[PDB]
Amino acid sequence: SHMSNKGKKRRNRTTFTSYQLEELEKVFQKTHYPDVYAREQLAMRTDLTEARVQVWFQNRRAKWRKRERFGQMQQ
Repeated sequence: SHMSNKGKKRRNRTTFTSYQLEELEKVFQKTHYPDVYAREQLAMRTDLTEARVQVWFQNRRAKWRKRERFGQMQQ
């Protein structure tokens, strides 16, 4: 991430929707690592493929890596 993502996407604003981000976050907060079977179960429920489950969790854990400890409302 260094002055990246300059390719302006006209195809769809948000790749995900409200219900998809519900299911994705619920799996993420119970376990930051979904196994091969948990990938498939999450995929059929969210209407996404395993490839889209890869992109979400790898990007999401990247932000999660920076332990900030900024305040009492989620460190």
